[PDB]
Amino acid sequence: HKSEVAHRFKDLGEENFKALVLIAFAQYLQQCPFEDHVKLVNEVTEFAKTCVADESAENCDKSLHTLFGDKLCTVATLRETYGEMADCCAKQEPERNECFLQHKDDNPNLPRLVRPEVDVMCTAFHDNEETFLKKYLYEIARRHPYFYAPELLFFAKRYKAAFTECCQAADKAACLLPKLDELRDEGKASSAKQRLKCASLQKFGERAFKAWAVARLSQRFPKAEFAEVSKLVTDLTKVHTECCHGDLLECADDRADLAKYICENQDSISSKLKECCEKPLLEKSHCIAEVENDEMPADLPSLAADFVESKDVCKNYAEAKDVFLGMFLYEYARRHPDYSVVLLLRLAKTYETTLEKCCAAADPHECYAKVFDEFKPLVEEPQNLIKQNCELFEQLGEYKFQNALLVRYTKKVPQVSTPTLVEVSRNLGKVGSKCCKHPEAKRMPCAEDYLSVVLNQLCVLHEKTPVSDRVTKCCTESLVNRRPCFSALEVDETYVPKEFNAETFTFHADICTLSEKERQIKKQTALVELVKHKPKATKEQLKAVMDDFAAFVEKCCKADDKETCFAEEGKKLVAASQAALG
Ligand SMILES: CC(=O)C[C@H](c1ccccc1)c1c(O)c2ccccc2oc1=O
Ligand SMILES: CCCCCCCCCCCCCC(=O)O
Ligand SMILES: CCCCCCCCCCCCCC(=O)O
Ligand SMILES: CCCCCCCCCCCCCC(=O)O
Ligand SMILES: CCCCCCCCCCCCCC(=O)O
Ligand SMILES: CCCCCCCCCCCCCC(=O)O
Ligand SMILES: CCCCCCCCCCCCCC(=O)O
Repeated sequence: HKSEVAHRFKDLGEENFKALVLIAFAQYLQQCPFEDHVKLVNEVTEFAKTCVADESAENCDKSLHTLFGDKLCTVATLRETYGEMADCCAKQEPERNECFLQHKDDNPNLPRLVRPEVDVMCTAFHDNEETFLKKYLYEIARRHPYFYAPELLFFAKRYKAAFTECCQAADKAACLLPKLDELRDEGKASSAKQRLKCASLQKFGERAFKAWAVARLSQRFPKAEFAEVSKLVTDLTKVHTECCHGDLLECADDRADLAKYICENQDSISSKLKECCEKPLLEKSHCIAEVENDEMPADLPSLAADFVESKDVCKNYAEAKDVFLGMFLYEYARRHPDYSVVLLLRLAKTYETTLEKCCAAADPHECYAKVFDEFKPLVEEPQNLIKQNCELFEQLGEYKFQNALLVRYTKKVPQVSTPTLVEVSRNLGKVGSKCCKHPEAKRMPCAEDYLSVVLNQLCVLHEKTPVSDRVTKCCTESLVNRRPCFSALEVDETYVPKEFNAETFTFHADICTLSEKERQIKKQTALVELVKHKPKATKEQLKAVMDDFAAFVEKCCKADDKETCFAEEGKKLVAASQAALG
């Protein structure tokens, strides 16, 4: 139209508009105080109301970037607090915004956000609901400069909902706490996937990304024509390139147009897009990106017809390699919603290696005639891992299951830091209780989703303070061999056991007076240290000690003079245990 703000204000709503503007400013001016951002918000909202009333009013013709950039340069302490960034204000708009993007500190040094007591939170919420939500919308956004703004809004509303429901509940904490812990994890996971998708698009390039997308989109929209999926994969590539660059406005419009395109062609893509297409602007694309897989056509041919048997396969492949390979993916992915995306990529990659060496020899048709038998071991490997590990988790519980993984991984990379091992294992455990809950049909996709962030988390840490070549190998390998590389790690035969430290195995009464989470972590910590000291301990020998300890604790956290029990009996435990572990 004639006025951008006016238009955005109208099909967004005053409430949503003010929240997004706050997020946007908090993501650039990460150092300014809350009271300051609220003022800017009010000022931009007022200005916006002016344009809604009269599209010809002053400045209402200016573009969003221009308007956004002029207000940013308004801040007086800009140069004194942000330094270089202030020199951005000296350039012509096109470069000005580009300049601002370059200075968006992805990770500032702000104190960790501490969760206050349920009672102080609930009371604050009742006293002033609005500033309570905005204050935290602000604290989160400033710490996560690249989190796509609208999604952050979606999390804000889920937090408001948890307070509404829980602050009225009889037992506040039993209600609110678990919901908040739930929100945090999903929030941190969403943030990790976002950063990951951008990282991958930079390291491995466009082709790899497009392949991941074709597979993913084909499972989702199995009824769509290949030309339709290619079309969407193309736009999705543009969309994420821009969104990764960090330009919110640019990102938002590309996503909007795409969401618009999909809904208008709704019948030619998926039947399950009905709901999502009914929702308002702000929510369309979010919904679509999360929609359930549609049902695959009941009448689908065998892949071997067009990709193995049919002579002249090499003719179609040489005609246009990636297109053909893309069609392979499309066809294979839409018949297998139960496969993880990387598995599909492994299959596609195997096919490529085959067609490459087979199309350059005597009788092609017979060289690549087998290929589908190449897939079997590839498909079964992740499947066996899934059932083996889920069975085990059903036997032991989440906690005792975490302990098993703990012993297994400490033995494979004893060089890693204990607190790192404890965290990684605990998270591997969660993926276990989250995913083993699903029918075998939705398991592999479930693990892939969660395992991808945990493995990326693991790598980043390790990147900071490297400790094992093996870990570095897997972490720098192709994103398709990442998990398989960690799966292939074997017990470290080299490792020289840590020498005994009396303290490391000394326990007091505090452990009795602690919470579940903290008790476990205390126990789990001693367990990693144990294995590092005697890495040759048998699952049996080890289980023997864990049983004595299990009791030992009990005996002392139920005995009169606890101070000495943990000291007299502790002497015994440690001494005996060492005797049994040689
Ligand atoms: C994590 C996801 O599976 C999101 C999905 C996707 C598919 C292929 C490559 C990357 C991401 C996805 C979107 O990011 C999206 C954004 C705007 C509009 C529609 C969208 O649809 C989608 O399926
Ligand atoms: C999350 C975006 C919306 C802001 C509302 C958050 C309100 C809950 C406050 C708790 C946040 C502290 C994070 C944590 O759980 O450790
Ligand atoms: C438009 C179609 C583009 C898709 C290209 C298909 C390529 C399949 C190869 C598998 C990719 C594995 C990733 C990699 O090795 O880089
Ligand atoms: C200075 C004007 C600030 C305007 C704030 C940006 C507008 C956000 C619109 C996002 C629309 C949702 C699109 C989508 O992701 O599906
Ligand atoms: C499923 C819960 C158990 C936790 C252990 C994860 C086991 C799944 C491993 C398979 C990973 C699928 C991704 C891939 O294809 O490599
Ligand atoms: C904290 C560093 C220790 C590294 C632990 C490796 C993480 C294991 C992830 C691989 C999951 C597949 C399960 C398996 O095959 O073992
Ligand atoms: C040689 C030192 C002997 C002491 C060993 C301490 C035992 C550490 C493992 C504790 C974990 C037990 C598992 C549990 O019951 O939760």
